[PDB]
Amino acid sequence: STNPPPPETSNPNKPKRQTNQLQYLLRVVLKTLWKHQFAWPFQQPVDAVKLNLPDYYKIIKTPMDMGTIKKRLENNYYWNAQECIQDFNTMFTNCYIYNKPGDDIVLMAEALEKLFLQKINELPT
Ligand SMILES: Cc1noc(N)c1-c1ccccc1
Repeated sequence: STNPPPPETSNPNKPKRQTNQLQYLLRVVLKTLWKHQFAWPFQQPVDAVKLNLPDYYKIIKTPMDMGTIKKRLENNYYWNAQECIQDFNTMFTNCYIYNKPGDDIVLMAEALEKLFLQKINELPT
């Protein structure tokens, strides 16, 4: 089954913004999570062809991944931290929707989500 086009990482109709919190989400939150041993499945859009998940995009209609989020942050695509946080949460939720409790990929998402929540608990002012 085909992959859809990946989510946009720029949008000229959308206003950009740089905030201390968005800087921090890239420099600290994203870039540290990225180095985690369980980060690799989330560093690019789900390749449903390669992974032999032909029903992935029949189920997941708002795909998200850290590769896309990283590019969005580097673009200053977001208006605020909450928009970016929402993308992280979409990424985790997608994983829990498509997969089942106890699955290896779910254990990976669960661990990353905990680390993510740990790091966004306190943001710059
Ligand atoms: C990401 C993701 N979301 O659902 C999966 N099965 C995966 C995945 C699982 C194993 C390797 C790579 C990706």
